[PDB]
Amino acid sequence: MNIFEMLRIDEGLRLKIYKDTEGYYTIGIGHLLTKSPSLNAAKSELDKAIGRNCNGVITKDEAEKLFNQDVDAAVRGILRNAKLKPVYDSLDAVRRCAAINMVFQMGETGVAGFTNSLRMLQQKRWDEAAVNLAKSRWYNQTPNRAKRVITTFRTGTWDAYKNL
Repeated sequence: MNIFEMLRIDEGLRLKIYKDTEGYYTIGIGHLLTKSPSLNAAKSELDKAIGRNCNGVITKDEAEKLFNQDVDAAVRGILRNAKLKPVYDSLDAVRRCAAINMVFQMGETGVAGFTNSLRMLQQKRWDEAAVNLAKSRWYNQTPNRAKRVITTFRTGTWDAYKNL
């Protein structure tokens, strides 16, 4: 397992515009297009992102390219953020994937707000971090995915993704 396989499991792959768990227009492997309720706005963002007139549909190669861009952006968001970078740098490789997953789902600013969880992660207090991470809208709204990401932080293993 690696971060691409992990997020591919958590986000799926859809080649036509869909709504994500929050009702926002999305495509591919969890690529958010817009929070606007307008499908036309989402189609415009799609064409801008892909560089052609897509009419709401993309290829698997195009989805994978967006996904590469989005993972890269999540990692860069972590490295540029003064709250996130030291915690990330402190982690092992498996737990770094859990961090990237959170930033991919909720964005850099959102994750940087998890102040107490971040401290517990930096201190390697894994069970405490796991309990704190679950005290969140994130966990309550997407509990199966949050449970997988939290188990990954708790254990430093891929056990939550191995059954799938």
